[PDB]
Amino acid sequence: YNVFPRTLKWSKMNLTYRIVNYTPDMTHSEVEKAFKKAFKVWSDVTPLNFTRLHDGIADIMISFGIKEHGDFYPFDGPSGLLAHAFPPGPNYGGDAHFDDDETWTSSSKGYNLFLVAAHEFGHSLGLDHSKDPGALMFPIYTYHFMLPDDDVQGIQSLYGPGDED
Amino acid sequence: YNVFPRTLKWSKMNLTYRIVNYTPDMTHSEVEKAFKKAFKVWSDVTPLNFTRLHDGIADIMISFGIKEHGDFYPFDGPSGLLAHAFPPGPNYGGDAHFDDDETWTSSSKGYNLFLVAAHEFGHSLGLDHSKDPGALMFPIYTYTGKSHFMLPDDDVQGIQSLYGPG
Ligand SMILES: C[C@]1(CS(=O)(=O)N2CCN(c3ncc(OCc4cccc(C#N)c4)cn3)CC2)NC(=O)NC1=O
Ligand SMILES: C[C@]1(CS(=O)(=O)N2CCN(c3ncc(OCc4cccc(C#N)c4)cn3)CC2)NC(=O)NC1=O
Ligand SMILES: [Ca+2]
Ligand SMILES: [Ca+2]
Ligand SMILES: [Ca+2]
Ligand SMILES: [Ca+2]
Ligand code: NA
Ligand code: NA
Ligand SMILES: [Zn+2]
Ligand SMILES: [Zn+2]
Ligand SMILES: [Zn+2]
Ligand SMILES: [Zn+2]
Repeated sequence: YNVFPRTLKWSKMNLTYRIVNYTPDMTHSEVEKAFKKAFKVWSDVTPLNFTRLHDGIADIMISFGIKEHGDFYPFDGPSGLLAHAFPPGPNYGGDAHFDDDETWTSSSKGYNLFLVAAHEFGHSLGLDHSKDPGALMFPIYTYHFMLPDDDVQGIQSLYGPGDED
Repeated sequence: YNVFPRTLKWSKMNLTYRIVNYTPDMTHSEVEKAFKKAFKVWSDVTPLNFTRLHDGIADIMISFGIKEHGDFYPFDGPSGLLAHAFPPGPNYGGDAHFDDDETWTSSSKGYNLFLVAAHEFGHSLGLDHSKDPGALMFPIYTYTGKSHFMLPDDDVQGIQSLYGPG
């Protein structure tokens, strides 16, 4: 027999993601670079591996959308809600949605897609919010990034450290 | 930091369920009898007790639906996904949804409701799938053709590992 796991997490270390569509604000390359970097934040401190799928069903389906876009968490136009992601699980579990009424950037302007995506993928992997004000998972946006210690401690609690050197 | 915490077992032994609606395929009496029996499988070998509520909120809300039916885990028409249930917890936790594009039966012409429900309630109580090929929680539907169902030992051991014996 098997009882359900203690915590919500992926039962496998090899995870796929798919960029379903793209924002007007950045090139395909810029969007791809930002998400690859944001996944690397987490894979660097765990045994998790992330591979991009161009089509088909991936574990973490990424999309840009506005207002009602197919779930119980409609977006709200510019500012306010920037994005959201669902905890590990089947179907919409793990998926990350970005509000395309925001201006997404690879820089300090608008909202940095990398930074917001890194926070989102924290959710996709099983982290909720932190009370550590320096944490990536501290639910307030601010802008060489290094994953703060609270976030490392949190993610490793779920997946272990993987290779430590 | 915080993780998403998972209620590994119900912290109370007395649980409620509500049959929110009913399949076209069986009488109300047949459906009530199937679910009652499905709960009895688990209460027979633990201290868990199940009470039926007719109105309002219950721990385990039972409903029949098709396609997209309120949780964004849509059903898929005849065959394939037959049903699903949520692990223990508040709100959706414990609830069991049955795809009414399936033919549900008291006997063998379609999917036996009692059998699938017993599996579902295993999930509602905190059991994942077993690798024991004879287990109720082994994820392939089979039908013995026997009037009596005996909960396989693997499932007994599993459920007892959370709630203990009766
Ligand atoms: C519900 C909501 C609202 S939301 O859509 O408004 N939301 C998303 C993005 N989020 C955020 N993103 C990046 C952050 O990094 C902080 C940081 C740490 C260290 C260095 C640097 C640097 N340099 C930055 C922090 N918080 C703010 C909250 N959506 C959701 O997914 N969570 C939610 O709270
Ligand atoms: C995801 C899915 C798919 S599903 O909807 O297709 N699914 C439900 C039902 N399930 C099943 N139900 C009854 C069983 O009893 C076995 C048994 C043992 C001993 C004697 C007799 C006898 N007589 C029977 C076995 N497996 C098969 C898988 N949904 C879900 O809740 N789990 C899932 O795998
Ligand atoms: Ca997913
Ligand atoms: Ca917004
Ligand atoms: Ca419930
Ligand atoms: Ca089906
Ligand atoms: Na935009
Ligand atoms: Na039916
Ligand atoms: Zn969404
Ligand atoms: Zn967040
Ligand atoms: Zn459902
Ligand atoms: Zn199952």
